[PDB]
Amino acid sequence: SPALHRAAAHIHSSPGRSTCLRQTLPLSFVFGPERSLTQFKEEFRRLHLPGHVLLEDPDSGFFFVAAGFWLIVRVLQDRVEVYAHARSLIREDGGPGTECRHLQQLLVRRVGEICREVNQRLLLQDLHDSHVCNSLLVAESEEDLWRSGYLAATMQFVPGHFSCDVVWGTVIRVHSRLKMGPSMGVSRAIQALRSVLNAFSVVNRKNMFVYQERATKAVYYLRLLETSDRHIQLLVHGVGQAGPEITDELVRVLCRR
Repeated sequence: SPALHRAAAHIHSSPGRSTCLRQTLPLSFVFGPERSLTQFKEEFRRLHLPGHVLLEDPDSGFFFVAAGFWLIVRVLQDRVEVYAHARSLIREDGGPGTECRHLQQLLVRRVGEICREVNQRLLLQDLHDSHVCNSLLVAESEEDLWRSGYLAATMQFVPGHFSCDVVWGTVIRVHSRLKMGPSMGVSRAIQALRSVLNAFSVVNRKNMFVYQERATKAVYYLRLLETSDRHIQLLVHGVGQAGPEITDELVRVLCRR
């Protein structure tokens, strides 16, 4: 720990050195470190890179990279500092220069991904607790707009930053009795889905279902669009690949319906 502190002090005291590359990636904090300090510690102790082992010193909390050149990441309340030291950080002709550049790019990408994952997890937790879908979790459509501290993230991040891609998709051809439901030009599949899953329907997000997994603890969202022949075309957007809880149970329920 004293050696790591001395190395960090030496790196920070020599800006612009060709043998050092220091970058800072601020995260999109929402509730500050009150609910993120444990999350920040977990990310520091878990988020790593292939080809190396990240060891966190219990004395100071600084993370060091070991083979499985020095690279350290500081875990503060609201600031992240990366200190890199090498014999030659600009020698790309077989030296560690190109490797250091690639490592810095990968670290920046990982920091962005970690911030996005933290935002998505916060949005999912808020949706589970309050049954409300935030603007960051899903872009407000025209229909959603017509049907309608933590402000730091909203003021610093545009909508869609915490949005999650469609984890899975499904296409089922509706029968000849579901071309148009009670509404003219609109199938009854939406009405059937609403009747089936009103217990997990988002008030602020129409045709959206949020339900945390019993084991995987994955609360994803559903988007069933009338794509033509008013068939069924649904996309389940979650943090990751959902398990059997949402893979086939919903499909079987809709089939029975």
